[PDB]
Amino acid sequence: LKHERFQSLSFPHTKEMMKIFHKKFGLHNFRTNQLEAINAALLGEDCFILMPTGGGKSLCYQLPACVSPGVTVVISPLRSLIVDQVQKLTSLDIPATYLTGSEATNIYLQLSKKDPIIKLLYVTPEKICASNRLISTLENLYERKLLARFVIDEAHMLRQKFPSVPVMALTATANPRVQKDILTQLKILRPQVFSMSFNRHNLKYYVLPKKPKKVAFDCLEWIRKHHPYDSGIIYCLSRRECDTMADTLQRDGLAALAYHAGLSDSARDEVQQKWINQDGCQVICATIAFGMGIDKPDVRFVIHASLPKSVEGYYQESGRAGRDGEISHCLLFYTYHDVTRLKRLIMMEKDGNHHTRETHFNNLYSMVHYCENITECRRIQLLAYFGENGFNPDFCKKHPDVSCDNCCKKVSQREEMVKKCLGELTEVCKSLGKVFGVHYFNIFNTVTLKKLAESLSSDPEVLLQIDGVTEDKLEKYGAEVISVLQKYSEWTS
Ligand SMILES: Nc1ncnc2c1ncn2[C@@H]1O[C@H](COP(=O)(O)OP(=O)(O)O)[C@@H](O)[C@H]1O
Ligand SMILES: [Ca+2]
Ligand SMILES: [Ca+2]
Ligand SMILES: [Mg+2]
Ligand SMILES: [Mg+2]
Ligand SMILES: [Zn+2]
Repeated sequence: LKHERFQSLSFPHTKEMMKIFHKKFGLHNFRTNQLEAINAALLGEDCFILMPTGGGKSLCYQLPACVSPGVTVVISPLRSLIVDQVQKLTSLDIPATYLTGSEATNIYLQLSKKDPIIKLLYVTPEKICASNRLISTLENLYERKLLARFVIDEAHMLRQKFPSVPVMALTATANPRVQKDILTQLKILRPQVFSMSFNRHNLKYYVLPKKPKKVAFDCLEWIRKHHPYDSGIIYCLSRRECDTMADTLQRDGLAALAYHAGLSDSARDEVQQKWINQDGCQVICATIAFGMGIDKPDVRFVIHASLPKSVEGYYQESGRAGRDGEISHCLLFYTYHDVTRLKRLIMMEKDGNHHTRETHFNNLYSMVHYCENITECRRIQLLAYFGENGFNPDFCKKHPDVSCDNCCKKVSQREEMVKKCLGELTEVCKSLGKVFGVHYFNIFNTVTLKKLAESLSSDPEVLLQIDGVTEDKLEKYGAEVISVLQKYSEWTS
């Protein structure tokens, strides 16, 4: 009943909320739970949002941040999230900045002005639990009624100084024990809880037989056939496996780079920037901690070249594929020889007891159960592991384009022009990204670029009807994008 009122478009804030949604974000339709969480936030409620990767958590706090006077402070332990969101917001001409760790002094000075201007201020938990200058800046905003909200983006002491400021916590963790632990911490606030299925609608799950001395050649062949020009990740069990996987792909002309703790800080920074920008690196061959630290929205494939340690690890590692919502593939190469490799690592782990080993073995038991279960829908298997009941077993049958492997068991001239145009528009976004200091997908994302190419239009009134196209973006990037589209005028209709 409280949640049905959160579906209303008749609040005092609705007109401004919808104006900013359409004109500043360039959007047209809300996704599951977005309108409800946004309305609860603008009504002053504390919120807890449980939403999988790709669901659209960012808009849940960024759109209320734009509507409200003053500053929304966003706490996040993920540096990749902070950099991505500040680039995204800056590209949209939404004032935003971060404090993670002289440049801080300029931010504190701007926040103290009559008009702080900054709408979203991103900070790390370490920065907000140590910087006394940040605390007094927040005190100054609070006294002028310009401290709008505290957000924790990926929620996996401060309420005493600012008790009237609402809190919004968001998480993509499917672990129900972690979800309940976060809710326990927020319980005194009596937050509105918005939950939904953790099913990743756009991911295709596969489990393939692994040849222990030939998996690199199978990766190379699959990538050339399905995603020759798209980014991907190959997760490996060890640093040496990363290096041999990258070596093998490099010897065959595929731009692959190993990404792990063995690299120097200089080499890590170079591999990260080449892969994020599609600049001389198509695939990163990574250990789990390293692959989970980079936030690219258009990862078209995640391949697990060896067995993951747990289903929770598998879901969260494969799950970062396709944050843009476009179809992506999640291939797990399975051999029981990798179970033995993992058991040896478990037995040799330093400071390990029968309990830590038992925990690791129990995690391995469930991962192998998924690999050996060749009948039940893989979407159902993943959600059953996390205790999510009520998932439609017919999902893969209803959407065969994203069917898991267990449920599985012509080009026109105008479309050729659409593909050529899309290629030129992506190249334009890469050159614009260098000029504006953002990654190409923060000039225009995958879906916006795909729809711009499909239109083949150079009319701003048509282009402004596409999701993600905004008047502020056409003022900054429009001459370049429209110059490309103009060349396709014979094919528009
Ligand atoms: N209502 C919407 N309509 C269209 N695109 C949207 C909408 N909400 C979010 N998006 C886009 O979907 C993508 C994924 O959103 P994001 O906030 O990164 O998801 P999450 O943080 O939940 O993984 C982004 O490119 C974002 O701009
Ligand atoms: Ca958004
Ligand atoms: Ca289920
Ligand atoms: Mg996010
Ligand atoms: Mg409350
Ligand atoms: Zn299925």
